[PDB]
Amino acid sequence: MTTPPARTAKQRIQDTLNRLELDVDAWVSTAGADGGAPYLVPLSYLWDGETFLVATPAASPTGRNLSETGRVRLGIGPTRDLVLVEGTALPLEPAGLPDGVGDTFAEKTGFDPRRLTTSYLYFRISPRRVQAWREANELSGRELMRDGEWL
Amino acid sequence: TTPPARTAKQRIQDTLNRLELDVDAWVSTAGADGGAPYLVPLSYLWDGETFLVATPAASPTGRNLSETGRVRLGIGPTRDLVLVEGTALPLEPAGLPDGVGDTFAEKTGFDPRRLTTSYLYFRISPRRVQAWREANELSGRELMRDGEWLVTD
Repeated sequence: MTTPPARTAKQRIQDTLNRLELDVDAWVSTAGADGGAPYLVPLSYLWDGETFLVATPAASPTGRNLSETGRVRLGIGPTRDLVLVEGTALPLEPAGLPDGVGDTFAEKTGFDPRRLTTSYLYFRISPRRVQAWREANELSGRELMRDGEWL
Repeated sequence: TTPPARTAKQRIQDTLNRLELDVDAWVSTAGADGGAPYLVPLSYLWDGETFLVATPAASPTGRNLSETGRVRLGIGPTRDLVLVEGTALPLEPAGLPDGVGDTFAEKTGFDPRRLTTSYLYFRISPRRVQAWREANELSGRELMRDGEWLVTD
C-alpha cells in the first residue's frame, strides 16, 4: 500500500458522490448568531444527489443556529479521506414535509421526526462549496464545487 | 450485535484510550462576528489533561481560536464518537513547555518550530465531554461537565 497521486477532479467527484451515498452521519458545525459561539454535533443525513436533509429539535443549539443564521459546515468521511461541505440551510416543518421524502428520510436514518412529540425541524441544506482531499498532495485541487456547481 | 450501554467508568477509560490513539480531530470554531462557522480536521496531541493543536496564526482556525478562545472537537470513527467542548489559549513555538514540541512532532508528523510560516499552538482545556456509540448510549453520554470527569456519587 502507498499514497495515491492527487486526484483528477473527475475521479474526486466520483469518489465524493460515492461517499455521500454510503455514509449515514455527518459532523454538523454551526455558530451562534451573536458571535464566538461554535457548536458541533453529529447528525444523520439523507442525500438525494443534490441536497442534504437532516432533522434536529427546533430549540437545540443546532436547530437555533440553522434557523437563525442558515449557515452550516458538514464534515463527512474519515479525516484522511474527507468531504467538507459549506452549505445554506432552510427549515421545514414536519407536518408539511412531502410524505415520500419523510418516509425516505426515516428508512435511511432510522428515525422519523413526524412521529416525535418533541418539536423537530427538518433542514434542507444546499451545498455551495465542497472540498475533498486526502493529503497535502490534494489541498490545491480540493475545491470540487464552488457556488453550487461541480468543477 | 449492539452491545449493552457502557457504564460511565468504562466509557471514560474507553474515551481516554481513544484520545490517546487517534491522531486527528474535527475542529469546530466560529468567527467573532456571528453566524460564521468553520470546520476542518487538524492533528492533535492529548496528554491526559489538555489537547494541543497547531495551525498558522493567520488560518481561519487560528484566528477564530485567538479571537474567541472557544472550540469544539469531534473525535473518533463512525458511531464511536467523542465530542469535546473546550477553551483554547495560544502558545508560541518558542514558548512551549520543555519536551512538548518533540512529543507533538512525534505524534503528528510535523514540527511548527521548524517551519517558516508563523504557527501558533493552542492548548485546549476540556470543559465538557460526551461519548457514545449506538442510540442505546445516548443515555449516559455525558462524561465530563465543568471540567471534571463524572464519577458516580
